[PDB]
Amino acid sequence: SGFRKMAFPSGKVEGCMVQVTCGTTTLNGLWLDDVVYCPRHVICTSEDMLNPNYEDLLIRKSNHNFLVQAGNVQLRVIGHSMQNCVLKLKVDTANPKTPKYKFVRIQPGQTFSVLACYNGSPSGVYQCAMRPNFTIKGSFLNGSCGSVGFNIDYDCVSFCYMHHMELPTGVHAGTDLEGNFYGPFVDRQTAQAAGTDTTITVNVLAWLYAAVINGDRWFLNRFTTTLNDFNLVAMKYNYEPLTQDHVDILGPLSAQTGIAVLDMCASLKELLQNGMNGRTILGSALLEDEFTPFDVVRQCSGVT
Amino acid sequence: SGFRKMAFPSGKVEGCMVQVTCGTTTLNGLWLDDVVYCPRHVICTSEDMLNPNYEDLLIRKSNHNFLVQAGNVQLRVIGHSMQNCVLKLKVDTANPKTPKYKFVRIQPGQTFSVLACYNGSPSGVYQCAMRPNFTIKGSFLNGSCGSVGFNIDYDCVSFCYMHHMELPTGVHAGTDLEGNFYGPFVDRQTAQAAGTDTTITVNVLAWLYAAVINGDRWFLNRFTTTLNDFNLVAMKYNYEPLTQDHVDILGPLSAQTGIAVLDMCASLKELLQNGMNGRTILGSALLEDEFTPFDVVRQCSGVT
Ligand SMILES: O=C(Cc1cccc(Cl)c1)Nn1cn[nH]c1=O
Ligand SMILES: O=C(Cc1cccc(Cl)c1)Nn1cn[nH]c1=O
Repeated sequence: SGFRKMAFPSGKVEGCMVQVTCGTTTLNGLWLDDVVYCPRHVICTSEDMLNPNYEDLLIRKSNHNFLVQAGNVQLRVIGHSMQNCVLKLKVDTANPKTPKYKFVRIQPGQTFSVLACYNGSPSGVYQCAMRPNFTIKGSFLNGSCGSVGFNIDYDCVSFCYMHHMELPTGVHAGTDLEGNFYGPFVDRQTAQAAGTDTTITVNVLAWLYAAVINGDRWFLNRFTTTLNDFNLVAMKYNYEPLTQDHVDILGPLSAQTGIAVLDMCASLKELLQNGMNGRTILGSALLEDEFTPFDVVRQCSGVT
Repeated sequence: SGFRKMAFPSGKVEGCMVQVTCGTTTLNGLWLDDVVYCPRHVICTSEDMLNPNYEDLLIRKSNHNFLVQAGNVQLRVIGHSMQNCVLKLKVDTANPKTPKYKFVRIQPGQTFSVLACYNGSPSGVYQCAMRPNFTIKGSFLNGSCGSVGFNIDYDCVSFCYMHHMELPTGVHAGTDLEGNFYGPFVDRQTAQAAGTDTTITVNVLAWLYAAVINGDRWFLNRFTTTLNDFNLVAMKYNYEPLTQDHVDILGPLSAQTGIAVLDMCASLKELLQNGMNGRTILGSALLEDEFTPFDVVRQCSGVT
C-alpha cells in the first residue's frame, strides 16, 4: 500500500536524449531511429525570439550547422526539415537504443512523465498532467527545451510532449512530436494568454478512490448526489463538468471499492463546500488532480 | 522556473533489476558486477514470516534453489551468503549494465529516488525522504521487496535503500545494501513500533527558499527570530530542532535569495502558528519536508 506521484521508469527515454546546438543556442533533441527531433527555436538567437521568421531563419542553416552530440559521440546530419514547431534532423546512424515507440497527442487531463534534460543530459523525472488549458506546471529552466513527456505501455514508449517555452506566468507550453502546440501558444517571446484553467474532476475522484483503497476514508459520508447537482458545485468551484464517460472510466474503481461513483461525487461535493478542516488525504492538504483513473489502477495493481 | 518532486533518472538502476525466486517466493534483486543482492526473506514461506530462523531456513537452500532471471536470461548462481538481512548471490556473469556505484547508509531527513519493481520489472520511480524515525512513506505492494532507493552524482549511483516490508501502519521499512535495517525494525511479520516521527525542519526551510526563488513569496514577513525561540515553536509543532549545522547547509540558499536563515525561520514560525489561511506554496497546502537544501540547489541550477 501507499500512494505516490509516480513517474514511469525513464531508461528507455534517457537512451534517446541528445544535445542539439545551432550557432549560439543549445537545447535537447530526441534521437529515434535515424531522426533527431528538437524545438525549431534552436535556430534563433535572443533578438530573433521576439518575432522569429522561422522559414527565413532556417534557410540560412545547412546540415553542418546543426551539431548533434549523443553524450560522447557526434552524429552526422544528412537532412533537415521543419514540421510545425519541430525540426527533424536526419542523421546517418539509427539510434541503437531506440525503444519501441509511438507519437501520440494526449488529451487535456491526461498525465505523463517528463524527463527534464540540460545539454542532452537527463537531470530528473517527474509526473504531471496536461492542464485542461493545455499548459503544464513543470520544472524547466533555460536549456530544458527539447525535454520530452511520455507514457510507457510494457515495452512501448508513447511520446506525447516536447517542451518549448515558459510563459511569463511561469507555466509551461510545448508541442506533440509532430510540432503542434498544445493550446493556443506560439513559439515567440510574447505575452500569451493561457485560458481559464479548471480542476480535472475525474482525476480528483480517481484519487479519492486511491485514498479509500490505501486507508484514508474520513471524507466518506452518508450522502449521494446526481450528475446535475454535482455539476452545479463543479461549476462554482471551477471543476470540469463530470460526464457519463468519466463515470464509466471510474467503473473499475467503483467496483473494487464498492463505492458508487455518485456517492464519491457527494464526498467530493462536501470537501469542495467545506474544505479539509485541517486534515489530509494521501499526505495532501488539497484535492489532487494529477492521477487519472488508469494511473490509480496501474499503481494499485503493480503493473510493470 | 517551477518546482517539482523530481526523482533521479532511473535508467542506470533499471539495468540492474532482476527477479529472484526461491521456492514459492518471488521478489526483486539488484545485480551489480557478479553479485545479486535481495531481501533474505525470499527464503521464507508465509508460515515462516511470523518468526523466521533465517540461519536454519538458509541451510535448507543450495545455489540451484535461487532462480535469478534478468528479464529474458537466467543467471547461474555459484555462491550464496547472508549478510545481516540481505542475501548475496554470486553469479557467474558480471552485469554488463553495472554502472559506477557505491553503497551508502543515508541519514534520516535525507532524500532518495525509489525504483518500484515487481518480478524484476520496473513499474515507476518516485522521490521520497527517509523519515527522522527511519521509515519511508512509499508506494509498495506485495512483490515490491528488493526494490531499491538511490541517489546519482553525475555517473555514480549511490544505493542507499532496499525495501523489505510494510508495517501494519502502512509505512515502509528496509535496509542499507549491507542488509542493516534503518530504524528498529526486524524482518518478521510482527507489529513493530516506529518511533515518534517529526517534520524535517531544514528541508521545510529549503523548500521555502525554493518557493521564494520560484515566485511564491506571500509567506515572507517583517519578522526575525533566534534559534532558541524558533526551537520552542519547533518543539510545540513536532519539528526537528534546528542547529547551526542546518543553518550552515542553508547558506547557499540564503545567499542566493538575500533572506537570512533566521528571517526564513520567522516566516516558518508564523506559518506553523497561523497555518496557510487557505493559500498554497509551490502547489502544496502543507509544509513540504521532502526536499533537502542540496535538492533545492540541484533543481534550481539544472544539474545533470
Ligand atoms: O522559455 C524558454 C525560452 C523561450 C522563450 C520564448 C519562446 C520560446 Cl519558444 C522559448 N526557456 N525557458 C526558460 N525557463 N524555462 C524554459 O523552458
Ligand atoms: O511487507 C511485505 C512482506 C513482509 C511482511 C512482513 C515482514 C517482511 Cl520482512 C516482509 N510486503 N509488502 C506488502 N505490502 N507492501 C510490501 O512491501
